[PDB]
Amino acid sequence: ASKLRAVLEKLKLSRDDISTAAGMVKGVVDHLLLRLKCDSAFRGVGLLNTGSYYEHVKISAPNEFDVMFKLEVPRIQLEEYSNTRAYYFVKFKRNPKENPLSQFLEGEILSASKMLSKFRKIIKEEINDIKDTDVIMKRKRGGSPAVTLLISEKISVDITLALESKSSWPASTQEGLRIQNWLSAKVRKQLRLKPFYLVPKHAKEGNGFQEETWRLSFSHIEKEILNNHGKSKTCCENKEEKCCRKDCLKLMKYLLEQLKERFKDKKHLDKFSSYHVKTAFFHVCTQNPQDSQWDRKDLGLCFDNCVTYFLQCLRTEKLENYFIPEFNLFSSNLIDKRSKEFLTKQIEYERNNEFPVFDE
Ligand SMILES: Nc1ncnc2c1ncn2[C@@H]1O[C@H](COP(=O)(O)OP(=O)(O)OP(=O)(O)O)[C@@H](O)[C@H]1O
Ligand SMILES: Nc1ccc(-c2cc(Cl)c(Cl)c3[nH]c4c(c23)CN(C(=O)CO)CC4)cn1
Ligand SMILES: [Mg+2]
Ligand SMILES: [Mg+2]
Ligand SMILES: [Zn+2]
Repeated sequence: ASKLRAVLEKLKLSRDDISTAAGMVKGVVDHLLLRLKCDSAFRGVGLLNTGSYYEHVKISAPNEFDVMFKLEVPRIQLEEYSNTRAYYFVKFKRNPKENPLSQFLEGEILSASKMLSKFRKIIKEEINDIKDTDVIMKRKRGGSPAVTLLISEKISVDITLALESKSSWPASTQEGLRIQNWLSAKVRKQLRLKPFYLVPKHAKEGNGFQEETWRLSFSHIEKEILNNHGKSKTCCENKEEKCCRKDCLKLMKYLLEQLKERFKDKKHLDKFSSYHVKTAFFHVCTQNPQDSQWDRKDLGLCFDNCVTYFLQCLRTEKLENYFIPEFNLFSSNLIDKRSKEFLTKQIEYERNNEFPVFDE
């Protein structure tokens, strides 16, 4: 309770850090957008800010930003890849007008690897010409859909090409976004009338990938739900309606980062990400729909509700994608049994002992 409040104070971002960091990102992102808008393929490219900074749940330091460079793609037709629910081939319908994206077609299929390789090539050419800002491209590992840049040896930015489709959401999402009892059926209907996005992350095929495939993304809806998160339309707009939803997500994020640090010696928790705690947090919001279940004075119990549900996901080896229910973030194809059992034991110990990982 009071220990958690002190943790949240420590996690607060400094306004001086926010300002200098955003300015460095803006300088790079703006320069990259200008160049890309000169290419015919990436002509109508547009900025879409996503991830924890723009959801206001980034913790500790503003040193990681996520942006999508969305491309409006009309007349788009999807073909699910091998029942994976999240990965798709992209096609166009009947060539009614000739395409800007025709150079990336492998037959009738729009190749994600071709589009991403050219996107990456342009950004690489551009970063070694920026206004005396030190910018370096990093390719981690894990098949990220992003081009990752390090600015001033300090600030990471993920730049993700994303196709924008204004069509109805794919059938695999029909039972997802279960917000009806929390944010209302009205809101769910309005949200599902919004575009969805496809990012160039490929389905796995042995040692390699299906290099034409794309993956569904609802990162923009995640931001909208986090920034408009109450049952009451005035949640967090006045002194009588201060909930602790965002504080709970922040604490979950910090719990995971701290444990990943304490297990750096064998990198046992390497496969776990903040997106796992984010997804579990959205499910707890569905389970606890009332703002009164997130009262600021109940921070300790609400965080406990969050921790217990995440443990249950670990122990049952099931964490459903909030938008695609049959996509299991915790399947053995993605995270091994040993890793999940390991994190369960640690979170179990931390909970039973009032989170010593949070002591100063
Ligand atoms: N496994 C995934 N499935 C679907 N979307 C993902 C996945 N991993 C990341 N994302 C999307 O990418 C965005 C940026 O991811 P990132 O790893 O930067 O985490 P984040 O939410 O920004 O939190 P933080 O950066 O503070 O760890 C996420 O908000 C999420 O929308
Ligand atoms: N700006 C954005 C937003 C959404 C996505 C993204 C989308 C989908 Cl669908 C999946 Cl499966 C994704 N996996 C990862 C990302 C991602 C992005 N990513 C990181 O941000 C690491 O910090 C790597 C891991 C990408 N960039
Ligand atoms: Mg991020
Ligand atoms: Mg990121
Ligand atoms: Zn609120």
